[PDB]
Amino acid sequence: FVNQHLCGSHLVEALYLVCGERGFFYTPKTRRYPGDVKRGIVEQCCTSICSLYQLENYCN
Repeated sequence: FVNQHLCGSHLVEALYLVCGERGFFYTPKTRRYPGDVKRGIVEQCCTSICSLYQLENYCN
């Protein structure tokens, strides 16, 4: 039984496994340019373990 922070390659793998259905758009705030080597969502789980309930909210 292990529980690493949802980040890096594991985070993307976790999103597809947690969302299950393949019809979710996963559209975030975008903030004009959604790049510039930054995300915010990853940092939140990188520093602390994110709860399953919050991941479900992002997967609308």
